[PDB]
Amino acid sequence: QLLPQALYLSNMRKAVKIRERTPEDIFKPTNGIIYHFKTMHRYTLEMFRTCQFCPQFREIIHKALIDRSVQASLESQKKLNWCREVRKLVALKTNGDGNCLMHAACQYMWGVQDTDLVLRKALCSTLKETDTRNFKFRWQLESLKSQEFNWNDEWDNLVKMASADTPAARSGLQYNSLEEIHIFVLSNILRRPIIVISDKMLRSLEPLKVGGIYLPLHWPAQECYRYPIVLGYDSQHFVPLVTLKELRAVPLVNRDRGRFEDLKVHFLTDPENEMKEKLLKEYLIVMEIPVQGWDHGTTHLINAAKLDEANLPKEINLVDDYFELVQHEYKKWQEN
Repeated sequence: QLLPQALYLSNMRKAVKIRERTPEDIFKPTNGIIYHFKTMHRYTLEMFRTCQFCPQFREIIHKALIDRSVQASLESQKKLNWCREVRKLVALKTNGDGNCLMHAACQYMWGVQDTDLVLRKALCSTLKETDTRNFKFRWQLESLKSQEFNWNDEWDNLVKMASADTPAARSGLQYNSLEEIHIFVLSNILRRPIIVISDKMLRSLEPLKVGGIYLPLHWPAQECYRYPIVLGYDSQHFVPLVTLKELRAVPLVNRDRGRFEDLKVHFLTDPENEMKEKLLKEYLIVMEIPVQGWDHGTTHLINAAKLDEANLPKEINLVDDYFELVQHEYKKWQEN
């Protein structure tokens, strides 16, 4: 098996080009507003035609690049790829070092991970230097709409969890674990919605609300990028759920307990709950679709958010270089 375990490996010279172009494409004003990207936040990756090759060989391409443990688990619980009316989303392999939130979000749109930690360091130097009043208010809203048990002190704790350097090594892990309020900020910095596709099946073992839409609510509307970053969270792990290149969209509903349930939208005040439908479309490109309903025979109508088109130029797109790699390796596959 001569196929690399990841995408960015295929051309590490291009991967490094990307890494180098990443903090360059980050805009930095200094007047109390959060940091963000210039152009690269608009990028988006899309996995390639894997069904074009022979099945003896598709396995080789799959097992290397796709997180079969998480793709299975999400699929197996009617949360991944459940809608026959829409294209398939595949989970890519991220380094699960407690910075895999970022490894995924960068993977979703560059092909590289957060290996130089520009994003992690972005998040870390955001919380600190910029005004974070809006962000705290939201966080201490979800927080006492849950738990019930000192919230003033727990904030400075969340930012040092977002430390650039190694914390107390959890399981010998590299970096400290991230959570819901972190995903909100990263949406804002990227000025781009994030949709997490979370595990719902935890029944036997001796209770999180991570999944859902994360919107750039610190930032105003359609001026932002209104095409989602889609991520999968299964165990303790983030994978980019990258679409490919039906029409492309992600469902805004959940097939659970025999009902179409809306996806949670995070950190929302009472006024924004009434805008919630109108808060999307402004921030996504919502479009109704006759999905097959609860069998018997009733096309049930629900909404979904169309995804973005693969727009990385071959100057900074890695998948295209992988694709060449698998082609030549298949060309030998047909020699013998």
